Amino acid sequence: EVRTIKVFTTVDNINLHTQVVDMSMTYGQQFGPTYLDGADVTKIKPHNSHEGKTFYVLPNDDTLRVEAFEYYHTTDPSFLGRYMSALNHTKKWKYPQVNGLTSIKWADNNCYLATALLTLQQIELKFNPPALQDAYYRARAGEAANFCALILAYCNKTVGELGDVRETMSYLFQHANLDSCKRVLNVVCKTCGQQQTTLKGVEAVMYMGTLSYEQFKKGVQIPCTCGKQATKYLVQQESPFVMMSAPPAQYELKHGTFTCASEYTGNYQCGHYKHITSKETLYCIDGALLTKSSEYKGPITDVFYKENSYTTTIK
Ligand SMILES: [Zn+2]
Repeated sequence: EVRTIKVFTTVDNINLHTQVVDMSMTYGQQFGPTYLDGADVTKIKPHNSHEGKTFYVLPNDDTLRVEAFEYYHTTDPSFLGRYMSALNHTKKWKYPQVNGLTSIKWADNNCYLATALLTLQQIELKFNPPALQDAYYRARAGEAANFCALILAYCNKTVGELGDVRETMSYLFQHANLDSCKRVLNVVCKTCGQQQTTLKGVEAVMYMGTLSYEQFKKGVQIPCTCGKQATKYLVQQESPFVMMSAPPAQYELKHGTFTCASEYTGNYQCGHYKHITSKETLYCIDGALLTKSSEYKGPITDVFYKENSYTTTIK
């Protein structure tokens, strides 16, 4: 018009698209929903200080659609808006270093995110979407705002919502390279005989029902269709870690027998997670808080163990 500035739009913050905007019009009148480092500027008109800056927009043509899928590995139409909305909050959280790991100072029911982030830094895992690769690298260095906002977006959780650690890891593992992970199980009924099953990928590293990896190797009792109880035991395992999960229950963690774990106090509606890690002693990381002990007992819901290759001796 009488008057313009130059700005750049983007969906990945790497590839930029030159634009000239009229300063008498809102960004939304010109681009649609528009964001400046997480802040929604759809209803704002351009300012002088905006010249030369980068704005996120939604994918609304073939070029941006391809750029967004290549970077994020999703075509959910609401993804970028949910990422930007979370980022406006996570960029204000604090990310203290606790016993050498990036944690999160408690805010907005984010305890489940803190213990997931602490867990990731203790297990061997590589992400596939460039967005997660780039953000996780930054989080390890201590600037985890983009990583947490992406976790929230991928998991369809909003800031303030209470999440579940097992479900959060399941979403993150879907976006990780676990192709070389393999699990063989055997289920034995005294009436119906035995049945072997093989699992791959995410399903090879996650089990729901018991926290103890040793008990899983000895055998755990599960329902059979004939009405009896059958025994399920681990036959073979190829993976760099395993995750055992169960509904929260009093459980004793022994120094040196596990990598890390999550503890949950509360009920179906509200609660609080803490993280326990086994190093030179047992450390309990609770957001920005840190305590130590030689023994630990509490309502544990997930335990992670190191692994490489295991073969049963059970015949
Ligand atoms: Zn049976």
